Amino acid sequence: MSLRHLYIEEGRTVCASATSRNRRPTSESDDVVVVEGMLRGRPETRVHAMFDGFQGRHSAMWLAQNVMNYLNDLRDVNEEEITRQFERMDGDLRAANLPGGSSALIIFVRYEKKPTEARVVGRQIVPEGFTSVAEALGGPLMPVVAMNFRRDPRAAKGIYTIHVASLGNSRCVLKSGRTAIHLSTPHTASSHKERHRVQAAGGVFTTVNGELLLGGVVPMTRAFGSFDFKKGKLQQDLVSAVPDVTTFFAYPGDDIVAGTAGAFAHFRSHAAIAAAIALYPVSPETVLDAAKAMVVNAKRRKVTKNISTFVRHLPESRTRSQKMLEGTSGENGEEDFSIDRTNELTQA
Amino acid sequence: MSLRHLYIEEGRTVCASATSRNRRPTSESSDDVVVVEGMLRGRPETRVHAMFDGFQGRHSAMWLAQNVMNYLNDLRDVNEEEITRQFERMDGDLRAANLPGGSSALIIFVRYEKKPTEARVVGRQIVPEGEFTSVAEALGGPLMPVVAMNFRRDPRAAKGIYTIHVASLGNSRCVLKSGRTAIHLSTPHTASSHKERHRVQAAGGVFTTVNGELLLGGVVPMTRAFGSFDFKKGGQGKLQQDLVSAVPDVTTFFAYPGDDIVAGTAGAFAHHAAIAAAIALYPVSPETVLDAAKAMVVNAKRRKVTKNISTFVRHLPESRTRSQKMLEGTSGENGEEDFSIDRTNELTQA
Amino acid sequence: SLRHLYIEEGRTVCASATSRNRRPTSESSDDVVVVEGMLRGRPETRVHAMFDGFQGRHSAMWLAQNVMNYLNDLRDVNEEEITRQFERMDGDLRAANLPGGSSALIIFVRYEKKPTEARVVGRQIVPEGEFTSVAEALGGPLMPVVAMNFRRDPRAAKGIYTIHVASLGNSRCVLKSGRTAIHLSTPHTASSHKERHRVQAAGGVFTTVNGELLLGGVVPMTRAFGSFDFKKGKLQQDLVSAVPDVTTFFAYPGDDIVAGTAGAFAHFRSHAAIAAAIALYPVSPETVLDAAKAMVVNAKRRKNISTFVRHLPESRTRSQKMLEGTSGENGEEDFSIDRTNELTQA
Amino acid sequence: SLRHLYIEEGRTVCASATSRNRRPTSESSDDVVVVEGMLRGRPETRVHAMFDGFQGRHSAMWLAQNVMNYLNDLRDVNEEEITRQFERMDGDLRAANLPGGSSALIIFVRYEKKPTEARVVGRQIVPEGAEFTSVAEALGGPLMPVVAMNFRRDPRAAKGIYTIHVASLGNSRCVLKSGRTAIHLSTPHTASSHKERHRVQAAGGVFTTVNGELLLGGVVPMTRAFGSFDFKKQGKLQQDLVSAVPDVTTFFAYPGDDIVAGTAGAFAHFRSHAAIAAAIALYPVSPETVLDAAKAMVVNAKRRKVTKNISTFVRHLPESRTRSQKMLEGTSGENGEEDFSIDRTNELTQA
Repeated sequence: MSLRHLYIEEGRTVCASATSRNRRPTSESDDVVVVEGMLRGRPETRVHAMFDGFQGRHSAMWLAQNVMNYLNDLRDVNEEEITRQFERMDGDLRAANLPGGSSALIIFVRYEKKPTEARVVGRQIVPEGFTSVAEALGGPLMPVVAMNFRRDPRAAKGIYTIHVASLGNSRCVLKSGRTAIHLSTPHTASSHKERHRVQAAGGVFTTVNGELLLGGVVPMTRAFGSFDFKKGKLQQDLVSAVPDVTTFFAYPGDDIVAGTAGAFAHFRSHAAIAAAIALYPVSPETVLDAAKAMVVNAKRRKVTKNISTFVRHLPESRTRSQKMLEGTSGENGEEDFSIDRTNELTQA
Repeated sequence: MSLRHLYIEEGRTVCASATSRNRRPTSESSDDVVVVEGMLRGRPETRVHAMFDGFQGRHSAMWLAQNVMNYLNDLRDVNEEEITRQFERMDGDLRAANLPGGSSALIIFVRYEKKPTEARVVGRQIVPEGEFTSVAEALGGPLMPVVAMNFRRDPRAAKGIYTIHVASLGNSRCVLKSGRTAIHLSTPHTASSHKERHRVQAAGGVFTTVNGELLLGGVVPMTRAFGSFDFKKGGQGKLQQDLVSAVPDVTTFFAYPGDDIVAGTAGAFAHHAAIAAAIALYPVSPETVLDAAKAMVVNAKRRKVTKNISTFVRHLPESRTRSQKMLEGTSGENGEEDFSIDRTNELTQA
Repeated sequence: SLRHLYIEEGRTVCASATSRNRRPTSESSDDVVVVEGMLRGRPETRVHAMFDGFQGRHSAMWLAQNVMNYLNDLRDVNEEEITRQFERMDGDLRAANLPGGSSALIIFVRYEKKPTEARVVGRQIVPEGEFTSVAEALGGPLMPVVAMNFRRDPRAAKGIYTIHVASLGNSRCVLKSGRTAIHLSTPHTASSHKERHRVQAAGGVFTTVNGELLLGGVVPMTRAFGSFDFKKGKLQQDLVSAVPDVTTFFAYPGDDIVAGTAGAFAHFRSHAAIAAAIALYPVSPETVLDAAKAMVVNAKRRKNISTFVRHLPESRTRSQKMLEGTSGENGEEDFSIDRTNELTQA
Repeated sequence: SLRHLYIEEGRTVCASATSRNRRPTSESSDDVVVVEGMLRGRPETRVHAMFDGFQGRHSAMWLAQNVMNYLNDLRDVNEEEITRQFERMDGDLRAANLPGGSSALIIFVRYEKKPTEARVVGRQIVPEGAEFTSVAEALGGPLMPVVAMNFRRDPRAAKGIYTIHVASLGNSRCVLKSGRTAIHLSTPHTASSHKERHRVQAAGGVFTTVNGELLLGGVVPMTRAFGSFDFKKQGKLQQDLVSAVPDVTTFFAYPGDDIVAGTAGAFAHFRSHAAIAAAIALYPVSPETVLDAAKAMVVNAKRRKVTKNISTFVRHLPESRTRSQKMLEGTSGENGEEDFSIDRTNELTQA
């Protein structure tokens, strides 16, 4: 419910912006969130990442702790470069020798004052000679349209390109108008594709104390830890660390809402998740309230599996204001710096 | 009274330690700010603690606390001249920002010295090389001889010692608590000093009774401080000498593991044997430091004091530590550090 | 030959006192060598390695001065674990973008004061768990795999030296035993049908270029660090592989290990002639330096040369000694159960 | 001059990387020299040492490779602390059972951007706790007064000064160059020293001529050294005839100044100790002609008659720091260049 204490980490953010590199995380001191990070690369991009770790919170903590040092090595923000760093991160994790176990979600957000066409399916961008996230979950198949933003009115004030890198079950939704849409697909034992990929490589699933586990240990078919299920004695990776990259464009006024599996558990239908996200308000001055709400009523339906939420309202223009607040009742981080108003929240 | 809410800032401290430099001021959000602890690039075994009691506004004070570490990094070494060189620099720039002048300052340099060198000493205070008078003598106390100390032949210095440098400029106080003995670390720059009183008046200054209180120029409740430029060697009255000095009083002292540094704004007092007695009798300890600080604020309010209250307390450990911890909470405004050879704590209440 | 030399002496005495050292030797060219490195916690192990740079030595220098941190992270010194680290070094090489790439040869020598039993074919050990011997791979005859018990075998009385060879490229490693010599590694280039079929099968295409068969008409190796332009970095498959060819052999005291860059073994070119020459070169525990240097001068057979020779001692030790000198640049190690030497062409 | 030299560059980068190092030069033959070293926890403070051994290199060689061990034990760099370590060393050396024989000269050089003040006798810094005499007057020079020097209000070196500590024990010499000026930093421990000859002779020891010149007890070439235990407090010598208590002096130098040192052989043939100062005064106030500077001293001492062995050292106190690192051990004869940050030193030996 209502909050009672807060501090102003503000000064910390001011010095960061000025140096061109920063990474603000928020762990509750199993999941760890990096509310917002900045790459030495592009001053126009902001990374937001989530790490839900199984069996420990050690691998997730490691992940969120070194990620910006790896992403800082991308030479361009695209699928293969993203995927390169991922396998590189997994590799070093195995060298960190920690009790394996962690999913991952990295959201890349870039603002383009003057965007130029690209090939699009609905709101998603097709990069190369493809199936939509929408076609994945139900959703009717559909036609790619050559989209020219140059002459698009809604792109009058620029647009926000979004790269979503997901390995696991953390979810990401784009909210726009009175509609909501998934930006990534869960890598669970639910999906028939993943389930089939695993079993077709010689992987066996088994119900263990109430839920499906790969080899009776991994609660995912795709994740960062569990090297006991990656090659090395297996011939193939049963649990993949290959981040499947997704790209979406967004207009000013839309919002990015993301969270760990916990934040989205207990919804009769995956359709009901979008309907519930498309229902909530979440205005610029209520981003945080929104982030916190998500946790609050996520505990009303009952699951205290870990819970982490994140909200970001996309701005019409830049604000030279700056503000970063941390508060408590679960932990809440608010960041209001130059073209983003964001916040995450996590209960115990 | 009792604490209700508190947040754990451990991540922020873990990161700072890794960077080799940090600041962290406790601010009540009225007139004072506290740099509970900060690191200097280079100085690995040194910590810093500062206190700023704002006069007619929190402006100058907040300015000082915001830049204090920016000047301390330009120290080639922690000296009396080197620190006084920085004071001038700060006071100089404070005027550049021309805010409503007004701020007392109490800065504490503490370094861990495993195997310190010999030094001429007047019971705990260290006499500089190359004309000495001690905080003790000054506060009109029995005057002792300077005696050469050999830490090689001293069992109390077996597990190292902490060297303390204090730069006082104002009425803030710093005491050293060693078992059931307690000692002052500086002289409050007030009209109660016959040394300060002489200086101001000789330079032409005029103290005068205003609203029951005696103020320099009937404005400044101190003979030393940052800002208050109408009495500095500033310009309009083309004063030929600082009536109010920005020249800090720097003193050195050594402590043993187990000792506690006790510090607070002039408001934390309204007793000086009393001050000493009280501190010498308080139950400071590793897992009590925070309480120790809170109690000090409580004790004074209880002692019916209306001025600003800010208290700081650090318990000097025997062995260096490995864990880390930082909490910020409310009942008043508290923040505590638990890193390495450091166990810090501070408090403030409007 | 021999005009001036130092005593990095103390330098090697304390690094030895910490269980971790990594002294390299480079020209003052393109290749660089870690004449000897020690990994933390493996007192009876020693690493030697050399890196041949292709198109600018920036990439090889990286590797030689980073290789140890990586090795210090391997759980056990075996095929899987070693390849494990190659995959990683390759990756961190990318993020530190340098042109070209490098060939690599790493040698791990471990002293077994008390051998046991291992399945071998000649001096080569077959890993516990389809073996193709190096000798057979080079043109030598197929030989039965046979169980060997070092337990009471006299040759192994004073103990044995187990050797792991990680090879990526065309650098060569050989074991000299008396007037005989065998190969511990084998290059994997385009001249290899098998290696060639790997590339083509993955969609890579070789094409002759100015008298030279090049992968994609750019790189000359099929395995090396770098050349990411042909790495999986649409390249959905690695064309140039960083995955090393690892092999194990065992040596008895008295025999020597001899390694060198492609330049060192350039114009003999009869897998057999290279071996004969080495078999024929005399090497006492007092001439390793002469050796290493000789190998470089003998290269004055119309040619970038770098050599490494090491004489495995019968005894447990003698003491500290590390000399560096010039005519060509040389580095010389002498501690515990080790007598090392390295040399390079200016 | 130089025919074959060689870059030890990388070693000094790694060494500077970590906090300490010590680079002795030796060979070509009883003396050893620590061209440069860095006590841990002590930036902008470098060391330079020289060990000239009598009939045997073992006593010198133990010192040159064990001194930085003791030096890192100094709780501060001053007389009391420097003298105490000499004690331990001479003590531990006795247990090494080496063929006694070696003089010593140690130079500590610290730079302070902002010097404060000291009581000074024309360049020499008088220590706190005053009957001060020392170098200049002791070498029979014009008496100069003790002044209260305030570096804070001194024009020269508004960019700092270099504090020099010399721990001399034996017949080696160390001089400070400044412009066209030459100045001694130590007094040799020989029979020529009225004080030394006096101390020894009042202690019971006797000088007597053996094969040419006179030696303490008929064996020692100097009155102070590290070995020669037969003359250290079995006769109940309750007084050290051959002391191992060094003569510690302190001086400051302005940037642009140079420090020059050498074994007794380097300065071997001069009609006077003034002749030496004169000569060294001729030498290039080396901006970076340092290496040749040292070299010349070798050749020249070889130009005058060479008797014992010869070793030289030169350091130039730069106006500014530097990021360029370079170390070159080379052989025209044996020599090594040292260039790093505020440092620029040169080593040299032959025999």
